[PDB]
Amino acid sequence: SGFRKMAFPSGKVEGCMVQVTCGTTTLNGLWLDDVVYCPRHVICTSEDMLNPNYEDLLIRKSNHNFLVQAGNVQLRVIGHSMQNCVLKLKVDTANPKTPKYKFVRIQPGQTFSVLACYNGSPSGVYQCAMRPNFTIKGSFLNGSCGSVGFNIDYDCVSFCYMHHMELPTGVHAGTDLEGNFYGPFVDRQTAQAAGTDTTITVNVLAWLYAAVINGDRWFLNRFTTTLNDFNLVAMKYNYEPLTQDHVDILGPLSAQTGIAVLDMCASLKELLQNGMNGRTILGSALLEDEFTPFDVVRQCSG
Amino acid sequence: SGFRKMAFPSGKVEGCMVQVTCGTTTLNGLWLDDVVYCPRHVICTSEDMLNPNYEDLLIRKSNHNFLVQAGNVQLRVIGHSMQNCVLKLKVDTANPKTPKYKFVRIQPGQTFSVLACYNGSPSGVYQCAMRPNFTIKGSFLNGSCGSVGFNIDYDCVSFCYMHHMELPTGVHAGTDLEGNFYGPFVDRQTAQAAGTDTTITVNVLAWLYAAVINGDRWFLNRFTTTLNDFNLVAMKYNYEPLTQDHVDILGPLSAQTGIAVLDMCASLKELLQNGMNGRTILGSALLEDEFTPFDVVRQCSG
Ligand SMILES: CNC(=O)[C@H]1C[C@H](n2c(-c3cncc4ccccc34)nc3cccc(C(=O)N[C@@H](C)c4ccc5ccccc5c4)c32)C1
Ligand SMILES: CNC(=O)[C@H]1C[C@H](n2c(-c3cncc4ccccc34)nc3cccc(C(=O)N[C@@H](C)c4ccc5ccccc5c4)c32)C1
Repeated sequence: SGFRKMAFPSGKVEGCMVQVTCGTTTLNGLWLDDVVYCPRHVICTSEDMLNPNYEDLLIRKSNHNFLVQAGNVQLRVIGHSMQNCVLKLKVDTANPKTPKYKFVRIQPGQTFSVLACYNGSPSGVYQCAMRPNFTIKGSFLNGSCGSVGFNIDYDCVSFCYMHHMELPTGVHAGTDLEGNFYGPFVDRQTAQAAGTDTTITVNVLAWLYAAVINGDRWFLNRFTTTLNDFNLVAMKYNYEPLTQDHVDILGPLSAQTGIAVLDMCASLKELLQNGMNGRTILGSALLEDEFTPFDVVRQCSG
Repeated sequence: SGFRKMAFPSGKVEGCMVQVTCGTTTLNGLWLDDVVYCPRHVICTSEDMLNPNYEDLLIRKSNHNFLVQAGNVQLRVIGHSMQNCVLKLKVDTANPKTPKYKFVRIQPGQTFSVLACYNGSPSGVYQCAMRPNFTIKGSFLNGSCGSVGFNIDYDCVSFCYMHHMELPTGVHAGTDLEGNFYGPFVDRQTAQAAGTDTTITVNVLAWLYAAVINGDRWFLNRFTTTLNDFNLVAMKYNYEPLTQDHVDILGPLSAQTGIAVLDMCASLKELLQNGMNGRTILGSALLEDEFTPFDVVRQCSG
C-alpha cells in the first residue's frame, strides 16, 4: 500500500545525456544513435535572442563550432540541421546505450518523468504534468536546458519534452523532441507569459480513486450528479470540463473500487463546495491533479 | 526555479536488481560483485513465520534451492550465508554493472530514493524519509520485498534500506544492507505496530528556507525565539526537538537567505500556532518534513 509521486526509472535516459557547447554557452543534449538533439538557441548570443533569425544564424556556423562531450570522450560533429526549435548534430559514433525509443507529443493533463541534467550529468528525477496552459511546474536552474521528459512503456522510452526556458512566474516551457513548443511560446526574448491555468479534473478523480484503493473513504457520499451539473460546478472552481472520454478512461478504476464515475464526481463536487475541513487525502491537504488514471493503475497495481 | 520531490537517478541501481526465487516465493535481490543480497525471510513458508528459527531453517537449505535470475540469464548460486536479517547468495559471476558503492545505516530524519521493483524489474523511483518511529511511508505492493533505498554522492551509491514488510497501518519497515532492522521490528509474524510518530523539525525549517530561496516570504516575521522557547512549542505540536547541531546544519541555508535560524524558528512557531490561513508554501497546504537541509542545497543550487 501507499501512494507516492512515482517517476520512471531513469537509467535508459541517463545513458543518452551529453554536453553540448557552442561558444561561451553550454547545455545538455540527447544522444540517440548517431544524432544529438538539443535546443537550437544554443547557437545564440544574449543579443541574438532579441529577434533571432535562426536560419540566418545557423548558416554562419560550421560543424567544428559544436563540441559534444559524452562523459569523458569527445564526440565529433559530422553534420548539423535544424528541425523547428531543436538542433540535430550528427556525430561519427552511434550511442551504444541507445534504448528502444519513440518521440511523442503529449496532450495537456498528461504526466511524464523529468531527468534534470547539468553539463551532461544527471542530477535528479521527478514527476511532472503538462499543465492546461502548456507550461510545466518543474525544478530547473541555469544550465538545465536540454533536459528531457519521458515516459516508459514496457521497454520503450517515449520522449515527450525538452527543456528550453523559464517563464517569469518560475514555470517552464519547452518543446517535443521534434522541436515544436508546447503552447504559444517561442525561443526569443519577448514579453511572453504563462496564461491562466486550470485544474486537471480527470486527474483529481483518478487520485480520489487511488485514495479509495488505499483504504480512504471519508470524502465519499451517497449522491450522484449528472455530467452537465458537475461541469457547472467545475467551471465555477476553475476546473477543466469533464468529457465522456474522461468518464470512459476512468472506467477500470471505477470497476475496481465499485464507485461509479459520476458518483465520484458528486464527491468531488462536495469537496469543492465545502473544502476538506482540516482532513487530508493521501497525505495532502489539497486536491492533487498530477496523477493520470494510468499513473494510478501503474502504482496501485504494480 | 521551482521545488520538487527529487529522487536520485536510478540507473546505477537498476543494473544491480535481480530476482531471487526460493520454493514458491519470489522477491528482489541486490547484485553487487559476486554477491546477491535479499531478505532472509525468502526461505520461509507462511507457517514458518509464526516463530522462525532462521539458523535452523537455513541449515536445511542448499545452494540449488535458490534461483537467481538477472534479466534473461540465470545465475548459479555457489554459496550462501546469513548476516542478521539479510541472506547473502554468492554467485559464480560478478556483476559487470557494479557501481562504486557503500553500505550505510542512516539516522531518522534522513531521506533516500527508493527503486520499487517487482520480479527483478524496476517499476518506479520516489523519495522517502526515515520517520522518527523508524518506518517509511513508501509505496509497495506484493512482490516488492528486496527493493532498496539509496543515496548518491558524486559517483558512489550509498545503499541504506532494503524492504522487508508492511505494517498494519500501511507503512513499511526494513533493514540496512547488513541486515539490521530500523526500529524494533523483526521478520516474524507478530503483533508489532508502528509507534507514535513526530515531525522532523530540522527538515521543516530547511523546506521553509527553500521557499524563501524560491521567492516566497509571506510566512516570515520580525520576531526571534530562543532555542528553549521554540522547543516548548515544538513539543506541544508533536515536533522533534531542535538541537544545536540542527541549528549548525542549517547554517549555510541561513547564510544564503540572510535569515537567522532562530528567526526561521519564530516563523515556524507562528505557523504552528495560527496555521497557514488558506495559503500555501511551495504548492503545499501542509508543513513538509521530507526535505533535509542537504536536499534543499542539492536542488536549489544544482
Ligand atoms: C527566458 N529566458 C530563459 O529561460 C533563458 C535562461 C535559460 N537557460 C537555462 C535555464 C533553464 N531553466 C531554468 C533557468 C533558470 C534561471 C536561469 C537559467 C535557466 N539554462 C541554460 C543553459 C544555457 C543557456 C541558457 C541561456 O540563457 N540561453 C540564452 C541564449 C537565452 C537567452 C534568452 C532566452 C529567451 C527565451 C528563450 C530562450 C533564451 C535563451 C540557459 C534560457
Ligand atoms: C507483515 N507481513 C508482510 O509484510 C509480508 C507480506 C510481504 N511481502 C511483500 C510485500 C511488500 N511490501 C508491501 C506488501 C503489501 C501487501 C502484500 C505484500 C507486500 N512482497 C513479498 C514478496 C515475497 C514474499 C512476501 C511474503 O509474504 N513473505 C512471507 C514469507 C512473510 C510472511 C509473514 C511475514 C511477517 C513479517 C515479516 C515478513 C513476513 C513475510 C512478500 C512480507
